[PDB]
Amino acid sequence: AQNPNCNIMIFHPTKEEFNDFDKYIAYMESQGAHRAGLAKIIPPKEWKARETYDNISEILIATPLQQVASGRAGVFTQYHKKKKAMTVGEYRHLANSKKYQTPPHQNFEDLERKYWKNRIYNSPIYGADISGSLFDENTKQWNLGHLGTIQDLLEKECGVVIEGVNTPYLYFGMWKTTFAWHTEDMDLYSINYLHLGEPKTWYVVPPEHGQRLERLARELFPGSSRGCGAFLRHKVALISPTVLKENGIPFNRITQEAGEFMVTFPYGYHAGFNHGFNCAEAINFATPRWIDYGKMASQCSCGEARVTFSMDAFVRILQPERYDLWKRGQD
Ligand SMILES: O=C(O)CNC(=O)C(=O)O
Ligand SMILES: [Mg+2]
Ligand code: NI
Ligand SMILES: [Zn+2]
Repeated sequence: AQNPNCNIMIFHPTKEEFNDFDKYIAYMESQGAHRAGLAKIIPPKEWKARETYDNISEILIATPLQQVASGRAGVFTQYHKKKKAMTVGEYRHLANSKKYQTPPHQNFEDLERKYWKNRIYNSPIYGADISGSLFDENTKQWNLGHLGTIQDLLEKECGVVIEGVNTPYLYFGMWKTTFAWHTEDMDLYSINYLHLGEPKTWYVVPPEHGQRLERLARELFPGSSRGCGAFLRHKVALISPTVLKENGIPFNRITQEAGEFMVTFPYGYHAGFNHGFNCAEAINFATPRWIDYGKMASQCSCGEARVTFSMDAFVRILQPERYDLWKRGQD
């Protein structure tokens, strides 16, 4: 078995190997990359996502989210308070302000220490989940707006045509902006490109050990667990690496820098934080190997998780027994 310790693997494809996206995901899996739940892909030196980022300031962040924490430094939840709209140029200025800017630090490990010590005492503002793309239309390789759709994959594998669409999302971050522990909708893959700015630190649990994280989460968030049998679908719970290590949960960590892709694999729980002002683009995708994960994915039906239009078909076709209850939670 390849990669039996479930380490995060880093790949350096050549420009020739960068042509065929599906083929390269399958290659990475042949080497055991999925066992980690996360892989890094460094693009060939010839590649670029677009020519410059000099003209992005007028993008609108319609609903910036202030991420307010509750709990203790290593075990906390966050809620999202909606703020008034602002442009990316306005948000960048805010991120660089004395109130929100990255503190002085020695290296990524010192900054990680500072994040876990101090995150809860601040409420950073995240420009998350903005439909759109920063890839140039002429970028033909690993263009996250030109991927094969999940609806087409399900139709190719299973023979059933379904409604729905699959488009990318932009994320504008600042110091301490946080992504809570989660897997993707329907335990899909994700791919995330860090277009510009400061790094993003990731934590990930191997897919084979995801249920260990779920059991710890039920223990640490006992009210939430009584409320919902899949409450990590709410995307609000944080657990620090120190707490994971104290509880014997297998995990890994890595820092993504601008110009790098990350892929999350089906049922790979992940969480993390931004180091400072940045912009990422991400989208879900599927492969044939996903189908079995999609069939087994947990679902939130309590009403909290509320998701896209396109998840309806995935539940309806892959999980017909669960459909009626899940749809009630959507309505
Ligand atoms: O970058 C973020 O805030 C969160 N991204 C992801 O969870 C992802 O790409 O799957
Ligand atoms: Mg602009
Ligand atoms: Ni994710
Ligand atoms: Zn729920």
